[PDB]
Amino acid sequence: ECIENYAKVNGIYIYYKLCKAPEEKAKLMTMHGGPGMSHDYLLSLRDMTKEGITVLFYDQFGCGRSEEPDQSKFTIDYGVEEAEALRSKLFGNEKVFLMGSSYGGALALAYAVKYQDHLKGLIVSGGLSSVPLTVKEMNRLIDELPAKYRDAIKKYGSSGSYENPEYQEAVNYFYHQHLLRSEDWPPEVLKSLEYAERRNVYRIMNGPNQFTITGTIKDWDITDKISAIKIPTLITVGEYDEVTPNVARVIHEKIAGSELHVFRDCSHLTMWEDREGYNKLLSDFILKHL
Ligand SMILES: CC(C)C[C@H](N)C(=O)O
Repeated sequence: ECIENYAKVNGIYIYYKLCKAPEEKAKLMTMHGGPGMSHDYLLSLRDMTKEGITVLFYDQFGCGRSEEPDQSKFTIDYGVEEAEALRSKLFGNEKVFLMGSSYGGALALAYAVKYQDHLKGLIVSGGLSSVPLTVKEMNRLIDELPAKYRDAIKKYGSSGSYENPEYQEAVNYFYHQHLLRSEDWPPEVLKSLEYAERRNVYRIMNGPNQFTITGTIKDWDITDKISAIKIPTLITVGEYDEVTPNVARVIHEKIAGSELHVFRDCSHLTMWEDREGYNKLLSDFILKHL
């Protein structure tokens, strides 16, 4: 199996899981989303170790098994310096590939903008360069929901009654439509969702749920900076993704030479809805840019 341990980054203990591939061809670092979830739901990407790709997983600050820094450090900027400090501490000067999912994709983009010189490639899945845009698109999806659920979200969401049964029902319907399409949710996914509700990062940085971003990153938007990224980039997004293909398009437009793939019949957690297809696509991309 993989090796698990604690890395002293910026003064705090960060949990990481390094799954080395037999005949290593390259290293892939991963950034889970939320913000405030855990690496757990990205474990399906371990399959790539069979493709000669070593995958590094880690729980970001205040997430999962990792320690929580001062609240003042709950920022994407800190997350970027944490990722770099971890890369440097584990791989030194070796250049690696960086993959990010949702908020992790935003974190990956922020990282690339400042440290692309340390990367060989970039992969963004269900990621975003703009929170406001993501919010606007998610609101559109909410208006496409059945009246019942649409009114429940607006009514209780405006009164801050996220605990309400009717609201919970609307959230569930939305998730099975744009988060993880009607299937059989794996333990890895449930663990990440629970970790988010238990720690404090999600509530402070993100908000109550997936489609309600009232946290501290609500105005975050680096769409005007990502265009500086000049490294091979793979952008993936689900057809029914809660972070719409429109949002993905905005990233694709700014990154020259980047590739955009829209997974049909898939949503946000594409690495579980089409595990084989997802892992194949990423490994294909990685192996062509050594
Ligand atoms: C709403 C966005 C932050 C996306 C999603 N909550 C995630 O980062 O997993």
